[PDB]
Amino acid sequence: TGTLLSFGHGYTARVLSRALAPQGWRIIGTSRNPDQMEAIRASGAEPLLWPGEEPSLDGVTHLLISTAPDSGGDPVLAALGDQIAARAAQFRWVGYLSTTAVYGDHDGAWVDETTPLTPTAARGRWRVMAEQQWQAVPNLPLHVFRLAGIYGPGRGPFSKLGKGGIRRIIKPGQVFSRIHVEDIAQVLAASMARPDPGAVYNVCDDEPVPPQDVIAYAAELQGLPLPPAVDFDKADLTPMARSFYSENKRVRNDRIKEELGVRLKYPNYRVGLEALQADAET
Repeated sequence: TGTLLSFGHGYTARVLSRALAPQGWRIIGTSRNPDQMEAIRASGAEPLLWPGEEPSLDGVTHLLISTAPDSGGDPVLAALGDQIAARAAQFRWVGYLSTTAVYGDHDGAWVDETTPLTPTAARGRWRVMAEQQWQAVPNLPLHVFRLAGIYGPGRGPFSKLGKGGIRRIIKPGQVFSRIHVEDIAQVLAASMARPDPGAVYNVCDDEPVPPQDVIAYAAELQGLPLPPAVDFDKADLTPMARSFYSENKRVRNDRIKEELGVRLKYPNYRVGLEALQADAET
């Protein structure tokens, strides 16, 4: 096993830690929110408050980064880049969690890890910045994971039902990529097991899906009426909300399967949603 330091130990990293801790791993998780120390501890990690005191890198074998970038790029590298670079050779594995927003708009065409990066908004550009900063660190066993839209226990659509104020936004041709948090955990674990310094992996399921179909299926499962639909160009969305419907692509997930040996527990939103509703595994 080893010792993993997890910056911004949140929703995703906690599922990984709950799986690793029983296997003998030592996990250290940071948060900038003092009210999250409890949740981090419960996930099997030693809680650290950061910003604050500098987290120690002594005895750390694995690094995981869940921290979102800002206009300057990656906050972890901004505060600790010098130290991490100097200790590059002591790590066996470093994972940076990125997103699929790096690809930008492809009018629904398929993209893979070799596709050029052309983000169309600030968040996507900041992600590209962050990736590039990490990839520049000499001799770091870096792995980049471009995560699709995350869902899972506590982050599902069934809480969203029954209280009105829900609408299905219809943008013609629009699909979104999704990934179940358990499958992210699988990928991270698999990559830890088969390190490949410099590798980039798309982490998404098998079925790009119109967002309105997910909402519809959740309602169907719950025996509730199909929420009303509104045309995208009539929905009066805030700039942020609108920005999510300004890029359309389909993302290949072959690399995690063929290189890492991962087999998705939830290949699509329908099997994921059925399991979530039951609070079950299947």
